[PDB]
Amino acid sequence: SSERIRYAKWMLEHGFNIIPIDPESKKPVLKEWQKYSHEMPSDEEKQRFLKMIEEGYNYAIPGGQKGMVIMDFESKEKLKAWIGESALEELCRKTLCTNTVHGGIHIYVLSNDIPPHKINPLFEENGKGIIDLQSYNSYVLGLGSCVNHLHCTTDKCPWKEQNYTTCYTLYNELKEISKVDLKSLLRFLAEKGKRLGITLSKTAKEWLEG
Ligand SMILES: [Mn+2]
Ligand SMILES: [Zn+2]
Ligand SMILES: [Zn+2]
Repeated sequence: SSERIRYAKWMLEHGFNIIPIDPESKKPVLKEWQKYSHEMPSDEEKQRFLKMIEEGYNYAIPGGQKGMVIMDFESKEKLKAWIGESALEELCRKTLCTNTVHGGIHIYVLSNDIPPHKINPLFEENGKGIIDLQSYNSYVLGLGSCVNHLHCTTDKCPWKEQNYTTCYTLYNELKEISKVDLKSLLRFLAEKGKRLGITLSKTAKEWLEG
């Protein structure tokens, strides 16, 4: 059928919880969706959630689940120039990467080490963050979800007020979310970025440096 339901079913298939997004509020159908970073949904909530998504609701994936966290980069092209095409391909070869509706890229990973606390932005370029880590108490829109930008009027908006719809798509190939040595990955981003003026944030270094 649609890619939206295929991928929603795919995340479930792999033991990850998803939550439908209300088309109007643009927020999860349930106020306390955070509980899904730690438990499933009953078989009479899952069914309900899948019908809504089939009907056309977008859906989100709570972070933190089974050590799963999403590295949320504001710009794919920026990341390509930062760590290089080879490194980006390598990463999106071992784990799941998706294109966001605003031109960014989500790299999903499994990490024993999850910042016990919220630490963002991880990296900054011009006193402005360029990547956030989505873990417990946050979520990302999943593959197949689409957003019409007609109602976006701020600056975080590339498609400000445009009658234009984009969707979360695969960077390249579908891959199971896999393990990565997170601190090592962040060390890598740091070494690649200092020559480009891309640096670790304050809290970020603190955590990293232990
Ligand atoms: Mn984001
Ligand atoms: Zn938009
Ligand atoms: Zn599989």
